[PDB]
Amino acid sequence: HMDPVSVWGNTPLATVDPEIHDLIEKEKRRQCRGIELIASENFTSFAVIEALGSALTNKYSEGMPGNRYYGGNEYIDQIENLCRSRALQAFHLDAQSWGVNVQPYSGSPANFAAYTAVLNPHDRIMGLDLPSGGHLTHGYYTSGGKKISATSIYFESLPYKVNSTTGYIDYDRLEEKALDFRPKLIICGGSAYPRDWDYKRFREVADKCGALLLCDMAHTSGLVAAQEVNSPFEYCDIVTTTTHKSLRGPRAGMIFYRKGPKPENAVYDFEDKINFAVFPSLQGGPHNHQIGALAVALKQAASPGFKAYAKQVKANAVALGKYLMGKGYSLVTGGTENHLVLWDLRPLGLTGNKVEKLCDLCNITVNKNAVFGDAPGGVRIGAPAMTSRGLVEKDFEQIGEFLHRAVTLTLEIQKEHGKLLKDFNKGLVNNKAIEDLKADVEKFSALFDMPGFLVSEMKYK
Amino acid sequence: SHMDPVSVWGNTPLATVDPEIHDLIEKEKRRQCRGIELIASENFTSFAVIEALGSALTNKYSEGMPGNRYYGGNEYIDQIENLCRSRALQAFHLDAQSWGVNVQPYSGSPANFAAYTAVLNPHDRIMGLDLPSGGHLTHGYYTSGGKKISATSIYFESLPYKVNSTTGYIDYDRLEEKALDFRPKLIICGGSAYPRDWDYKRFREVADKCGALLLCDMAHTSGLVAAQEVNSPFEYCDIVTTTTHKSLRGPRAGMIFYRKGPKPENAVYDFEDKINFAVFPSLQGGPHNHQIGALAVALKQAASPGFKAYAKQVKANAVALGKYLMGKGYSLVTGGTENHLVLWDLRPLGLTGNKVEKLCDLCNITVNKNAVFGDAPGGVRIGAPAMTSRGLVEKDFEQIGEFLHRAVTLTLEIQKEHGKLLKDFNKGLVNNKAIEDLKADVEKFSALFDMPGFLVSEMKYK
Amino acid sequence: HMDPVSVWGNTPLATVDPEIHDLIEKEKRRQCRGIELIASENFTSFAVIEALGSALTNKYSEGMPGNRYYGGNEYIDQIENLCRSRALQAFHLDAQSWGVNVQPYSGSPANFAAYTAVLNPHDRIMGLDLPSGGHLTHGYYTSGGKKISATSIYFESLPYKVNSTTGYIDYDRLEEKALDFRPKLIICGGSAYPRDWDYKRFREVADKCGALLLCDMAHTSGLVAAQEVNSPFEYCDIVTTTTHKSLRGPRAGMIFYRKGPKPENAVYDFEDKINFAVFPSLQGGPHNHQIGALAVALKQAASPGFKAYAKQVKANAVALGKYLMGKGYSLVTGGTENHLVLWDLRPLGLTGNKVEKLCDLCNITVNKNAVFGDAPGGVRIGAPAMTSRGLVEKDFEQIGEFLHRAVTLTLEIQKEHGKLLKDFNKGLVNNKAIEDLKADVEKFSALFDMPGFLVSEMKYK
Amino acid sequence: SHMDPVSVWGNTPLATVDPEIHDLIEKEKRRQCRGIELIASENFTSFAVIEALGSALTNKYSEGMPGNRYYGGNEYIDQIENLCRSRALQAFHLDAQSWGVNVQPYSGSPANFAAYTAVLNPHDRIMGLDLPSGGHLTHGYYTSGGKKISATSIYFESLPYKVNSTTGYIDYDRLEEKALDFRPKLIICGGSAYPRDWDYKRFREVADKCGALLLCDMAHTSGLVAAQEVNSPFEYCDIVTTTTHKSLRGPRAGMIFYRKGPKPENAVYDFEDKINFAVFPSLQGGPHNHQIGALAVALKQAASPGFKAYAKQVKANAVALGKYLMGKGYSLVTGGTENHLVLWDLRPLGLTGNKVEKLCDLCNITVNKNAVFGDAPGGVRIGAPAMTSRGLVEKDFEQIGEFLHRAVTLTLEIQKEHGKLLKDFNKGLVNNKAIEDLKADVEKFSALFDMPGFLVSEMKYK
Repeated sequence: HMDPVSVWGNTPLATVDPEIHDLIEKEKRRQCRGIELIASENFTSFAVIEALGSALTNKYSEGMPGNRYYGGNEYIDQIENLCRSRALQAFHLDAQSWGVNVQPYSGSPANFAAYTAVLNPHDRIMGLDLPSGGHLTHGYYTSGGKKISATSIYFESLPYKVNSTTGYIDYDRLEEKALDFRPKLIICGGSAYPRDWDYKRFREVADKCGALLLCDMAHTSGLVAAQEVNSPFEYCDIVTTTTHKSLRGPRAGMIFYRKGPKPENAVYDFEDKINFAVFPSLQGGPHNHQIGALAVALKQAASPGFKAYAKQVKANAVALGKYLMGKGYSLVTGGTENHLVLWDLRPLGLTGNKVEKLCDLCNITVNKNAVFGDAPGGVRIGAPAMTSRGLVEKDFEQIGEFLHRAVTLTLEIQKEHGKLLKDFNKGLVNNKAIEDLKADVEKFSALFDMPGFLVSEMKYK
Repeated sequence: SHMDPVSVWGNTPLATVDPEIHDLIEKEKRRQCRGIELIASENFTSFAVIEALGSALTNKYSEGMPGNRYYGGNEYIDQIENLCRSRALQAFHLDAQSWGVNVQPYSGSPANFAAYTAVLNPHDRIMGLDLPSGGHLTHGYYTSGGKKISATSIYFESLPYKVNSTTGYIDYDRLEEKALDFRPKLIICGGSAYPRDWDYKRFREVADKCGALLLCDMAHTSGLVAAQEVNSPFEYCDIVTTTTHKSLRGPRAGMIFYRKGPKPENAVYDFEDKINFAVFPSLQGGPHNHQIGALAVALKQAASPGFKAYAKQVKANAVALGKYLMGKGYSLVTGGTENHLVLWDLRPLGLTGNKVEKLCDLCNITVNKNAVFGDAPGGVRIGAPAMTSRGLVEKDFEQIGEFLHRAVTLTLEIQKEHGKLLKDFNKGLVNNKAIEDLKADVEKFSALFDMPGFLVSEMKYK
Repeated sequence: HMDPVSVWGNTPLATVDPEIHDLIEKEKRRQCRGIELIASENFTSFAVIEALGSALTNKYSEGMPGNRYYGGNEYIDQIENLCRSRALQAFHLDAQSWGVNVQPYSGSPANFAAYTAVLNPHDRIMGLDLPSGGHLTHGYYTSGGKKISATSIYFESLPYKVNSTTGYIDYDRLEEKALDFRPKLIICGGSAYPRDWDYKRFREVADKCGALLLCDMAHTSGLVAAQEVNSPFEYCDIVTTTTHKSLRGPRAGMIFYRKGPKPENAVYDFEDKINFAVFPSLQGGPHNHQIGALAVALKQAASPGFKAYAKQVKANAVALGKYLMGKGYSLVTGGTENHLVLWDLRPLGLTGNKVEKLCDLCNITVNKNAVFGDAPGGVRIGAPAMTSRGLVEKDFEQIGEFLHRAVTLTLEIQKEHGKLLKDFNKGLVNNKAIEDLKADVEKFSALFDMPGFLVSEMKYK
Repeated sequence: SHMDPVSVWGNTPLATVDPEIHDLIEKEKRRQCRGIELIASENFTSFAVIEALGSALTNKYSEGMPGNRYYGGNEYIDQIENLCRSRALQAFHLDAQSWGVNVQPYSGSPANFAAYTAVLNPHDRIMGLDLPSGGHLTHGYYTSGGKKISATSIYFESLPYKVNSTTGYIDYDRLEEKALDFRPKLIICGGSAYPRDWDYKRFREVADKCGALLLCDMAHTSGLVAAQEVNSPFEYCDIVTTTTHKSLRGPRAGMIFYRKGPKPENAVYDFEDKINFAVFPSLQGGPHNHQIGALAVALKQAASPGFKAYAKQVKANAVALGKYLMGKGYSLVTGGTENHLVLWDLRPLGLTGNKVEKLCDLCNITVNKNAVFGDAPGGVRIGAPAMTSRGLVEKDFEQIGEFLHRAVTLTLEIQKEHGKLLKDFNKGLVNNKAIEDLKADVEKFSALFDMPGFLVSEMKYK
């Protein structure tokens, strides 16, 4: 006999699957009882979560609004059309000049779909080098020639780099490399670059060598929506993005593309190629709950409160970096123009691994990161998540104080036990000074609110 | 200006933050329970799955996998993913020493493409079931004009195999002959609109004869596989991929199963590391951890005795439906079904699937037009999973058969009165009292059954 | 001190390099003291040899007439232009409808240059299967998927086959495969097919699936020039050829291509692509001595004597095959329409290797060859070379008698020593019956003239 | 009709069978000895080479190689090819245990492409000397507009390296940097218009640093390499390819040298089988055995003491020529030469190579325009091999320098009188008594020297 629908299908998670329910409750507590400084993370709204967890997951709607493969899409079409128009509005795009596809499962599929749309297999691509702050999906191969990224497997990638002494993108070397290599596509945007991007200069390079210009704005898209950084839309042909980082939405991807007349009576040709690449070439039915949740996030992204948030994210990153530099610490480029700071630890004789591990033991989550394109010598620290919990400059200065204490302990351990990781680990065991800072972190962390769920009804307090 | 308080933007419910979207979801909830949903690639998943899907797990970015993450804070995500992996093996009765699984694919299409990336080089040869024969886009597709449509046919070299044009069964002899000529590195089995079970043993003999890897995409039947109601692809295939929302009744997600341990030179399987590396770092970023959580929930449900009875009932409902249709004189491809769907050939009626799909759509009966016998699409594909999840049994699917009978009867009457051109046919859809009577009988029939995933008593629109 | 020009540069070979001179003299004797039945071999004229061995080898002339990269080409241009116009005339082509490039080093580079001209890497190609009588450059991969031919390495090949019971090309299976595989290019022509080609049917297939149609006529080009077989030019877009087989010229290649209006006011687009593929994409400076020698061969190919020769080649192959069949032997397709016969030995319980080896010991040169597309079960026998020495039907009937004797001995050895090759070899050692037939072969062979050199002044007699 | 007797079509000499072609060859023979031939990729080979080239060896089709032929009758072809191979190793002082060679490439361009096919997969990365910097098409070439011109850039992925734009020497630091960025699987050295020796040791350090194979195309200097007059590529390269008709003075043919034996894991080199298989069956058919015979002859000549003195003289002549030009105020790229050629930069004169090439061509002085400093071509390339083969020594090349001096002096005068547009420049070439006087002085100078390959006393046209 089948289970009644009420038994299997309407009973809440806490009863159907206590194991998973309990783990989710623990992850909820982890998220609000520490200091989350991963620049690729945020805390989204309950409203987004409610649309994400909804009956929209049940609808399979291959195709797009007005050109579907089956019926019953009267409401899924409206949700997607709303999501698309809200996406153009969030980034201040004229609909006759820009279109957007909101079906990519995530930012990385969005990139590969864009490539598939406008390139043939083995076409040449250039993107920011991983040690310089770029992303895997912009191309990555090892010194041994092992192709790591699919972008480097199915296309021919060549990375460009930051200047090794200033940490800024070396635009002259960019242009020289693009004239030698002749990429069909240049990617800009990155994961760990602490400055704004000169899209105008990327456009001059792309025109000089004949390339398409794509910006992957996954990391700064929220700042782009609030017009707090340079807009890639002013100079790029295509803009891709993940939607959960500084944009504060669900996990999802978008591809924006130029429409209308080119600046021969020529018109852009991207719309149909982009749509076709997403479906039917790469994806099946879109994840409609993601599209609903995204539409919610894009409306929230259009509000004066979100512009104030993006402003605060920048101000918090600046205040944290100033606090660190005021303690003698070295930031790559000596500051920031966006949501993150990149902390160079080689002046301290430390590696990013050591600091990341010790911070993680105090519930301060950062990530080790390569520096000046040259074990990784730094850590990357992001302001979006904690700003979303309402922290302002004074709070980030206190975060800077916790980081200051954390690196001081990391140096105390390295001096007492050794410079090799095997040595360093010896000092983490039952370290009373780590325990103290972990307590101070948790106390501080628990003084702020938390979007996405009510701290008052969580299982673990 | 100042920042919104967290309570305002971050804790306020959807109905207040975004009434527009809230209202559209409420309307979609009503649409899902006011009609008869017969799309074979759709199901209604559980509220428990949905609760895990809509959770703070969305906030955690955990590039890598348990034990080899790129950053910390992963203590609970690792446990959830490990549980998802172990429950995936349990649900399909797999020995952890012989099988591994990766649960990070965003969906079934990325699961396929990551599997290809793992075991093939660009332009390696692939064979899969032809689309007119019931196959899927991600198994390879190019048009008679030579346009490469599927990315699988863009980055690899595909060649389809077909069903026998008279019996509708997979032509295993032509499959073997094509494979020996083309020499694929990878043969794919599994499909979208095939109404019979698969002879994996025979696929394995072909693969071994031509030196190919053998992958099954069980997206459509994976629920029936978990319940051991259809043949197991795992008995013969190197790799098995799946989507998790169709007959498996889970969230939107994908998995890749791969063999491990000794090959039956003392050589052992080499899939595990290649598969994992292809999913990440090669193709994806951080996994969608809320999907992994929701999938872990669905996989525990799929291991329950109730789910096994559900799978039996899906098959029984599809059989009882096909038998009711053939009792009315209708033609099914292969004359029946061994799985969750029936493929109805309308060409003997002088109809196209489009016309039947449109009139059904107007009575809130959702089917999809579909090519038949590999040869405008001349059929409709009808699936049993979703309505079986609302508790319908054989008698209910016979009444569904009667609604389909009435629907196609009206379709013929319209075609006869107005003509075969769609412009003509449309005329018979306007103020049609017999469509209204069917629409009403459908909605009344539909409202007799429960609905998983949300509470009907709380719906905005009843 | 440098050698005087007279010493190193004008002294004849016999004095500069006695080793090589002596070996060439031995090869000359080998060529006229046996029976040469390799269908891919001929004996060219002394006139061709004189142009081949000439000061034309010294001129490097990259480009083509009227569009060269350096000076001094006043006479090389005239030679090449003459070679091209003589090539169109030899095959009865209108210059407004056909062009030809005569720079390919050989037939195989001619094929790859044609492919490069009209295909992109990994485009699909179909050609006659090697076991069915096709050529390596039409595509070849092993059962294990090892890509053997460059055509199968840089493009995607799929072979079509002869009917396994009739030995004729299976045109229905050809069309079905072309509709499944959708090649961009279909190749016709082959190495060991004993019948004419239905180019009209290949054209219907290519049109139905949208492919270009190329004929590689290397083997029958001489018969094509004499209009003794079907002309590929009537239905193919491109025709390639080697120039030394039945055409009786030097070692070289040619690519013919359609010009002018298509049968949208559309015109063919092959000329510039073909020329560019040959140079600068693939070759350097052409081998001008080859082009001079080829022009000589093409004039000879246009003469009534050459038409009589091509007629005689066919009549000799027919007479030889009739003689063999009259002894109970089995030919694939039961006869021939061209220069060769394909002898099926499986009815005798023999392999082609065994017969080839024993014939080679009697100075009868054939080659083992696969049969009905299914160790190779047959031998391929060609009439061009011995016909060029003036042999007619009665002489080829006597060749058939020598072959009859040779296979009889091969069966006597297989019966006395065993069916395995290790066994069979035991019977070749100091076999008096082989010795006798070798003497009869040589006596017969030495009764006929020899083009290319004067038998009367050769070193070895 | 009947067949022509063998005596008529087959034994009659060319002058009777084809008077047209016979006459054109006689005219080309005269052209070759009535002027000054300064094309660096041309030579005059020996009558012995020509005798072997024009022989019955053309008739033998011998697919495969000695010891592994596809059919019989190969007893003497095998011996000739083995001798050609052993003499190829002897001429370049190679130990048969450390080096093998394949002598079947139809020419140097097929030798290169077969080598690539042997050691690379389609689309593997290759680096070679940029064409404006003195490189060759087969080392990779694509235009600023992105059009892939060389097949090497069509089937593989190429990236050129360049000379230093101010010194004209290979920029080894940028080479290393580009190689570490691009990560080629194959780095090519050797070139067409580079006037200095190559630092193979440095190429080897770069190759080792980036994990590349290292191939030298010594087509231009192979004669000087045989005579140990320039650096040996064999000391540092995995593979060495060459054409055989330039400084080596042989027939038109190609060879591929490859390392064998232990790598300096007890691993050994793996090139031999791959190279052979790439030449045949992969890319070519039967070898051109008359070329192999003629090449065996040239390789015995290249091992003679006279050939070593010839190579010394080529270098001395090119030096004496460049010194004479620079003494007249002219500019050479790098200020001199270490090999067989000089690269004359005409941009300081306000001239293009085209104008100088055309006026020289009108005085029966054959040079070729050529790009310079990697930046209309602003130079001419002048080679010493061919005229050195006619016995010219330093004094003769100084007189050639004087003819070039007079030629470019006239070129400037024409440009000054008529203008810089080629339409203008052409006007000064008509009934020019000073061009005639130079043409006459050139032909008179030219007729003082012998000519290899044929007898001047037998020429149709004296």
